[PDB]
Amino acid sequence: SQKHLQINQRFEELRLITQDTENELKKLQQTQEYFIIQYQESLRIQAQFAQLGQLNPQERMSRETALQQKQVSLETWLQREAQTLQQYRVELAEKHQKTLQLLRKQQTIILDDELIQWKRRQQLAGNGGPPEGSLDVLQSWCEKLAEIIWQNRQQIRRAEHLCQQLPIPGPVEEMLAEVNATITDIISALVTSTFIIEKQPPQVLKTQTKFAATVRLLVGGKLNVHMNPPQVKATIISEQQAKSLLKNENTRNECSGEILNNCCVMEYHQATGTLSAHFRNMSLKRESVTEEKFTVLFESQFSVGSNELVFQVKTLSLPVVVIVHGSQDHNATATVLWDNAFAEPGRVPFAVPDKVLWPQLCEALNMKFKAEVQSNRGLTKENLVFLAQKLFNISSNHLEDYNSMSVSWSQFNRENLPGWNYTFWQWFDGVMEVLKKHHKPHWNDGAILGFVNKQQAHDLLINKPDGTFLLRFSDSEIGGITIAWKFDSPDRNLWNLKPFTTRDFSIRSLADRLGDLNYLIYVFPDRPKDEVFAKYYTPVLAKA
Amino acid sequence: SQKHLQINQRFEELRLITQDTENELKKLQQTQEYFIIQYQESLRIQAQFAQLGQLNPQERMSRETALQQKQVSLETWLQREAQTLQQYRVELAEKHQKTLQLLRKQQTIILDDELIQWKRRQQLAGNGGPPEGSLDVLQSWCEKLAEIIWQNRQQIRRAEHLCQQLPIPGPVEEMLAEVNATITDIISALVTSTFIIEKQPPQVLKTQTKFAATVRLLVGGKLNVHMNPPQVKATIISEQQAKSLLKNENTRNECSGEILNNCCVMEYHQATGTLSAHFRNMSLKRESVTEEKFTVLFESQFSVGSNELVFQVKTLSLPVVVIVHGSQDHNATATVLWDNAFAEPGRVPFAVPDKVLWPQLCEALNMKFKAEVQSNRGLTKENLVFLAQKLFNISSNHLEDYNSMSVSWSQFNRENLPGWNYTFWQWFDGVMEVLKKHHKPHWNDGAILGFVNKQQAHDLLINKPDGTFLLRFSDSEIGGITIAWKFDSPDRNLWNLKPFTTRDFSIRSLADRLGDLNYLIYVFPDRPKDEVFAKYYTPVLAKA
Repeated sequence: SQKHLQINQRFEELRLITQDTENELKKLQQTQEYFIIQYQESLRIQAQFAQLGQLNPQERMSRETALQQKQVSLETWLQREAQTLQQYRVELAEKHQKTLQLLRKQQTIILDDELIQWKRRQQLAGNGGPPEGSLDVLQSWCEKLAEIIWQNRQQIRRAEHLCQQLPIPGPVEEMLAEVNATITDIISALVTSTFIIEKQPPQVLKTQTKFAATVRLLVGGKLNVHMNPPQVKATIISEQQAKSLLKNENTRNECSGEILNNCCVMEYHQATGTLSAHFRNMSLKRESVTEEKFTVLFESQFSVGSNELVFQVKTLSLPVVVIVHGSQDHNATATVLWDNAFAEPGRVPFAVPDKVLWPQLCEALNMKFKAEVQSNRGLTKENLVFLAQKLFNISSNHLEDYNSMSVSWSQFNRENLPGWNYTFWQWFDGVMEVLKKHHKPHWNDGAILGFVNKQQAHDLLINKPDGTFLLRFSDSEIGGITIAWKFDSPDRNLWNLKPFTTRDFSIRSLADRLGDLNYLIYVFPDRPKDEVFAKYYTPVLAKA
Repeated sequence: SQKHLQINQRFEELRLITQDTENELKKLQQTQEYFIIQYQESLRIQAQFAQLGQLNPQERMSRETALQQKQVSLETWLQREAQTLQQYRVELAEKHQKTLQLLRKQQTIILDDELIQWKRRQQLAGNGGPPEGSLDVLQSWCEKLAEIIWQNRQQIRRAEHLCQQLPIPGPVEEMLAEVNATITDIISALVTSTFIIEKQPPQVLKTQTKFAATVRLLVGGKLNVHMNPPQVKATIISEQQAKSLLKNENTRNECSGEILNNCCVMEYHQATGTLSAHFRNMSLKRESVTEEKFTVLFESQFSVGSNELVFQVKTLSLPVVVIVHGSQDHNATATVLWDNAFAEPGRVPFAVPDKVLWPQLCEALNMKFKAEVQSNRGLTKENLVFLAQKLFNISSNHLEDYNSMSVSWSQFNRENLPGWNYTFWQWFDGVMEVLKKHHKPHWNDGAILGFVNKQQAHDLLINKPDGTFLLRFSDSEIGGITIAWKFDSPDRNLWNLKPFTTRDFSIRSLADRLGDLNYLIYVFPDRPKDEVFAKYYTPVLAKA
């Protein structure tokens, strides 16, 4: 790693720049401490004038002398060191000005690039993108950040203590107040933005279903919150409300969503430093219902340090679709897909696009596809087209054509496809559903060609040996696969039988179904049937 | 170490007893969490009765059935587990009852024996007793204590959270409130009694003199105070007032002593865990003055943990004698001596004895003597007697006689000794003073016999060779040594010359003074002069 082993320096600079500011602070405080006993040694040999009243002749005239002379030297040191004391003080305040600037840099890079990114990594994991990865790498980052910021805090707080104990009419009250002004901005940043959802709630949940979330606070380790673990409170909130929550005009109470059976205590795992909070059993109650976005809000409150600073952290869950149904996991699961894929960075809670360029839908589709069917046999160059053709209802036969096209939400899952009484997503969903339902092996196995129309089925087979067939996703019927084969006295309606859905496949399996049919001789490319299915045929204590 | 490597177990028991109470706590909270979703599964299949209103014929009569049956079983589990939940709850409360009892034991041993003892070790160090030793061994103790008490704190605080979230009319509110009642008593103990003076202020100080103290808080390491270091405020207070401060009837403000130039911020040394506070430059202002005890009070305030508990620690300095003088370090230094030696454990601030049995004054005298003259040539059996005879003004010639005698303060430093116009302490003081002033080497060296009266001088020498002499502490004169020798035409007033004090020994040294006199031939026991002083004669670029 390069860009990471860059912040490991930006840190150890911060370490040493921080490690010398209290090296100044300390001696600059020896200064004060000494200067103060001089201020006083002065006052001492001064009220010594008011006490020369016990006065011999020559000698207590002539010690007015040694006294006045010891002042002339003192008041000189005292005046001379006053400006030493003011200067050093300024030096050190603009030294903080400096360490902070670099710290605001690190903070920014950590929080706005690193975390934002691990966050989207998660978001895309929603549509079965690659796993976020362990938070551990960022925590180290953040506690390292919290450690070095919180020092510099107690550092200028000692500086206060000094200046507020020996006033020095100067530019210092400002610099101090300005420097103390930015260090509080840098903490609220740190604290709030590090209160994050580790394990995200189920994106499509149904009323009364046990689900979980794990929220953690990365800084909780260092600046000391573990000391008495705060309660984090879950509360389900509408999209409309998440908008109101952000531009802080609430009535911090309402929650277009209503109660859910869990709201738990945080818990520190010593020797990981992870201040987790696992909600391992929550529950729900209370232009469509299927397009209704809700978000689970996680709020917690607590004080940092011995006490002074006290915060209320808030964090919104990725969006969620609540379904009181039989099941339309399917329609919701789209509005979720589209949200996870296309969310703009910092969109005001649930601002999704309305249209999207085909090749971006493509990588969403593909990602969810592979994740769902659990193969890395993705939607190949051709596959993407079969789709583009289906979705767009146009002939254009090679992909790069669509690069500039645009799909509305409504052309994805509002408008039903030309032939049919289902949407594009409906179709594509039913594909992933039957596939991951019965035919998972058969996919990376290669057995089900799938993304082909009656015509392509017709061409790819006509000149092939007798019994050559393929498996094709039936637009024919609501989520199935038709078997098209070819035997020689065929037709322009050449041999293909009517679709099998999940029903058929439960009552009896495809591999078996294929194995009973004699005309079906080998699976498209050339390879014989037994070969590609005999693994999956069902036996008994049976015969020849 | 045996009695110490006993608490290292009593600790690791506490560790494991504590380490399993949250093992119960945790599962006893899985229980609750589950039981709660059952309470709810019950309510679920209950409002299912109010919703059978969509009711076919036979089948929604005959599902009133499966419903009532699913309750009969639920309500049974629910009743049955409620008592499981109540019982475990009690088990764990009386399990804390248990860990705390053992912890109150450890605490007690640590604080009241160990610390009290290291404390007296220090107090006696006042009279030059052996050094306290490093606090480090006790801190480990105390943070180990603070660590294991503070867990058990967050532990029952989780128990609250549970019972205060699922009420259970029972014996538990008590046990919890009783158990929580003792754990707060055990902390105030811990916090307050571990705020201690590491380096004690100078026991006899004069107005406007730079002095220092170091106060530390042993728990500051673990339970988290370092997080923003508190200010500790020094304030000089009378004996009279220390009495009022204890039986809390102050007007927390007054201080029969008045200001002193210092009041500083605490400071954590990471990787020692020591939360020190060094006052490395304070300063004083404002039936005798020489018997006036004052104490330096150190007070500090702060909150432990995230915040909840907040304390004000107080700690009193060993007593102090303020002198606005030329110098009577001497009289003060006695009233300090007698205070450090004889202080009863837990005396209401400055309750000193009035009389004391000789042999205990003896070990005080001896201790200070060796410390002061910096030799481990102590007051020998005989020496102690020479004194006892001097102090008591009686003939009794061997020590064990005095074992039962008693010396009043007034017979120590009020009544002047029979012959003289000085007290007993005055004498003994001036002995240590000239000794550590000029003759430190000569003491362990053996050169000055010292604790002998004119008569003993007379006997020990009469039959010795011509020029045999000794050095004898002159009651003769205010803080000196007379040289008694013997030459053969002598007298019953046999050869001894008048005392030399500090004056004489400055203007010219004893060794030199002895080396000029020819009649002085060898130093008592037998050994020749040059032998025992030629080390210490003064040269020049001189001759034969």
